[PDB]
Amino acid sequence: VKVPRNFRLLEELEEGQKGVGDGTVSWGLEDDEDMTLTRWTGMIIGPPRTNYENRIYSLKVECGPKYPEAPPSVRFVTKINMNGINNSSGMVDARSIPVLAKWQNSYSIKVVLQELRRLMMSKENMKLPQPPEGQTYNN
Repeated sequence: VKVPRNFRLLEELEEGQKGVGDGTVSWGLEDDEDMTLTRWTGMIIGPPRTNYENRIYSLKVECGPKYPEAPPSVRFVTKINMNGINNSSGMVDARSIPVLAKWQNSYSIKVVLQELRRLMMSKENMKLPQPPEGQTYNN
């Protein structure tokens, strides 16, 4: 087993339970059963003063075998119009997101979500028209 990886992910799991950060993003395991700690769920409170306000975004984050040496994969479950996000799958294009494009082994799920929230408030995204609330790329 990958001790460094396993250890790091447990640290993140614990930080997600103590609400590290400003409380506007959260994360945890998707099924709390898989001890592989591969599939996580992310959450971002839409930033006030943007067209994302009053909405909560659900995302899926995957931390592969090479994590955290390699970046995790990310995708919105909640439909969103934002630079870097595919309009049919919700998949986040890593090269469109700095922390993913230039990933560093010191980053984390927390950092990815915090960066996504910052980008949400950025001039290029904050006034983008959004689809009807509650929509998801599935179900």
